[PDB]
Amino acid sequence: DKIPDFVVPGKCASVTRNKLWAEQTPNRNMYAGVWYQFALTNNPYQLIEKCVRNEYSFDGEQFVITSTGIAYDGNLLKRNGKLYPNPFGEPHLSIDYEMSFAAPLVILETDYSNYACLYSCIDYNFGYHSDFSFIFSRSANLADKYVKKCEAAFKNINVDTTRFVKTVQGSSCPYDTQKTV
Amino acid sequence: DKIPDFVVPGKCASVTRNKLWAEQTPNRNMYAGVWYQFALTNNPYQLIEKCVRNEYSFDGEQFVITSTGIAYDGNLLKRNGKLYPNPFGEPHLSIDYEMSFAAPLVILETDYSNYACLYSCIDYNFGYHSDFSFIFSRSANLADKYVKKCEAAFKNINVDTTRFVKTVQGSSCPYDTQKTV
Ligand code: NA
Ligand code: NA
Ligand code: NA
Repeated sequence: DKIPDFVVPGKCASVTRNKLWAEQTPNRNMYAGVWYQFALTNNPYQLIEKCVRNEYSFDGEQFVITSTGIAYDGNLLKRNGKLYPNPFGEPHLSIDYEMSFAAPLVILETDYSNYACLYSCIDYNFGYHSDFSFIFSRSANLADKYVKKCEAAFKNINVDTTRFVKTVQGSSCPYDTQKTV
Repeated sequence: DKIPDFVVPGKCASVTRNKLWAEQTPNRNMYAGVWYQFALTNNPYQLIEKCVRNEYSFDGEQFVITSTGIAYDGNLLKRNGKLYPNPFGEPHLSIDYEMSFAAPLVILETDYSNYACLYSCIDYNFGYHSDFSFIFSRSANLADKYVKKCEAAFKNINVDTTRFVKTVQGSSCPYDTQKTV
């Protein structure tokens, strides 16, 4: 196997989900709003290549999401998504998008006002797993102080942080147009 | 570049899904039952290797599912699942399991009493798709005339049917203990 670097030996790491869920739930509300995708690990499901801007609305229990940016063809693209508690009572969320599936999503760490470090992990039946990570920011850019928080977080459950690829963001993005869909 | 049989170049074939909710929809409502996995194509997610027995019960708009059988480690395993309409209102279903994800799913064909042919496909952004196919029976056995039905249905959407592997079923299975969970 020369590929891919999102399939990884062993089973999905233990991340102390109950603890995160206990800490994050009373603040769930401050997770609402706009998050920009600062960086992610290799992801075969992402259709929005650049200017990735995620609009989160909260209904008191689940989130609805509008994701926008420029697709791989250079065109504007909008994808609807949802973020809600596991439908089986596990201490984590499901993130679900159209023309896609639903995956576990854990927030390893967030301050709500600057950054969030996201983790999705799926176990196979042959003793491997594949995971998918994200660094979210409230700005088109993220301070080194915060990038360093997610780095430690991802090192802490042995996600290889060299796997992160920076997302195009900043003044060249049509955020203003993205807002209107 | 050793490539799994279930990762295939190209996009997910188009099934007219709207046509499948017309055909493959029963005269009268089926509220409860059990199917046995007769055969499937290679699947890295399926944790139950042998004796796969799928009991469903209907509530509201989702089938509650209990999957049991023998795991790859030789031990009995039970898995809880849910089946509901795609939440973004795509003309297909989500099949969702505890400790895994929710995948899209279509019933390619069935007669409600003998067999059912099921299909799940998803598109990747790097020019591949993964699909996963199932033949179900209401008993361990299945007449070859129904197997031929599923084969044609799968061949008709360009699934190499030489990918199917028969699942161990029969009196060697501890169905009874499986029933107790
Ligand atoms: Na990845
Ligand atoms: Na923001
Ligand atoms: Na009902």
